[PDB]
Amino acid sequence: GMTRRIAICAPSTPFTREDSARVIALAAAEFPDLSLSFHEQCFASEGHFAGSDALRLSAFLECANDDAFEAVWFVRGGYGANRIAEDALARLGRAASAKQYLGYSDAGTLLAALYAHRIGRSVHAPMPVDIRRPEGESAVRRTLGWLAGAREGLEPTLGAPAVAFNLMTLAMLCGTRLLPDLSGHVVMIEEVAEHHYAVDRLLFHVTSCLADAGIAGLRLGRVSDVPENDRPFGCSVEEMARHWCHRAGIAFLGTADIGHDVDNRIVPFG
Amino acid sequence: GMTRRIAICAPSTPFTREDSARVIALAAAEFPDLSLSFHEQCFASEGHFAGSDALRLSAFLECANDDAFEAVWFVRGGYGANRIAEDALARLGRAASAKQYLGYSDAGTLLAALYAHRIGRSVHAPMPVDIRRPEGESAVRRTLGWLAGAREGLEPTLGAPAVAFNLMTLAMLCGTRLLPDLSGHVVMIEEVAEHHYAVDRLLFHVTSCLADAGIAGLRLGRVSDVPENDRPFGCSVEEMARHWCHRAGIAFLGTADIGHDVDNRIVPFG
Repeated sequence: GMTRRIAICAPSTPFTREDSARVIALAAAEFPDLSLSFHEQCFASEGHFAGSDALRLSAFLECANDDAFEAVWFVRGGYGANRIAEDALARLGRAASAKQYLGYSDAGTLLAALYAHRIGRSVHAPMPVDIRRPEGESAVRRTLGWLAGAREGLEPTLGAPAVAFNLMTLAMLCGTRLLPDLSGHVVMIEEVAEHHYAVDRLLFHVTSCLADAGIAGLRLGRVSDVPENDRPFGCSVEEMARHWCHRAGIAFLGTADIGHDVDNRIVPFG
Repeated sequence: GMTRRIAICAPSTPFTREDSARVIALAAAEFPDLSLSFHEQCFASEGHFAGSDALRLSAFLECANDDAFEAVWFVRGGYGANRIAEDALARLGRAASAKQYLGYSDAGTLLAALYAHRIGRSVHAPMPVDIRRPEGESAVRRTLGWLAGAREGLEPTLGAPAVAFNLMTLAMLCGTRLLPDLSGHVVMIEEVAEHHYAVDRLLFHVTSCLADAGIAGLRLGRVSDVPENDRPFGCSVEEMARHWCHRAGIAFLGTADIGHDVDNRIVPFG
């Protein structure tokens, strides 16, 4: 019976109304104490982005600073949250520390920035856009269950503090003021739609950058939708990760149950 | 009269013998005092790479360490030099410092590494692979002329020390021990075959990483072969560069006559 209100916004790329209706219906049926509020800005489009940087920033702060909501759930995680994150940090109020923030992929930019300042709770979790996947209700109900108080969706190695990032997003965040101090943390990674040489390039960069950071180690989640018409790279993605972790002196801790897929598990930062 | 001997190797991706014959033929007709030697490794093939990491590294060192050559010219610049650059450094002999090293794109990895350690001279310049372009002789002829002693191929703003990098290569090198101290340098960038959102991501990362480096400023070269079927991004590459430079307090100095094209000018590092 205890109710909970969740705000949804589009820090980068846009959603559609019919798909939000689907998410609302699922929650109504399966999590009747949750209440979802999709900000109108979820549905704005200027092409790539869900409105201008000013509009995306504005909608995020409206959600984040409204104490009517216990969570902000990022609707979609295409490129672009880096254009609001720094400005957002300067304008977050007290309400914003009493919230949790949930999503994955580029939205990880916001997860990182909030965690770097200990604002609320940052949580890697499936997003409303996952409703579009085959069996995507399974992903969306994982996050809704989490918001309703269930813990079954936690990534099973959890129980060393953890962060989870999309590999490209982490590479972008390295060397910036948006990355938290990852010393003593397990860093879990996943990737989608990148060539094997691009995954190698990213691993080289991220492992090089984190070599001196004192992390607990790296876990490799799922690397998927790899283009299929390339010449053989010469080794597997796990071989690449182990190779670069060895060179950097970073412990390879094994795998993680995260990815751009409906089985993506929940990882609260820290 | 005086003969100048140039060794050519393939630090990442391979070349073909027919195309190498075309380069030699052009040099024979126009620069009779140049002597080109293509290492056999240029034509090795292990899927993506011009042979194994060990083979590529051995051929690079054979060229660099050989007294018979005044220069090492990188044959092509697809991904992979990062897998030989660090290991090469500890094995470079006395002769390696008496040479020029010339290439662009991924070969910039080696240009960076050698320049970071003041080994010889690093030069951004057209590569033998440019012969495959329409009017490709004009690119290759620029480098040959430079090797023969001409200076007309110099990028027209040169006369502050400069570097020139592929943007993705530079982004990859940020935070790694391979990047030179770029304090007081003009940094020229170019890019090929990246989405507009990808160029934005790279520019955010590079400017964020160089913000505290005290660079003299950035120059924007050509960004080309951009995917045509994306949604409107919302600003031009010049607007992206100016935006991120302003955020980082980096001087936007103007344009540079560099790019993945036959008009690509020569930029000696320093």
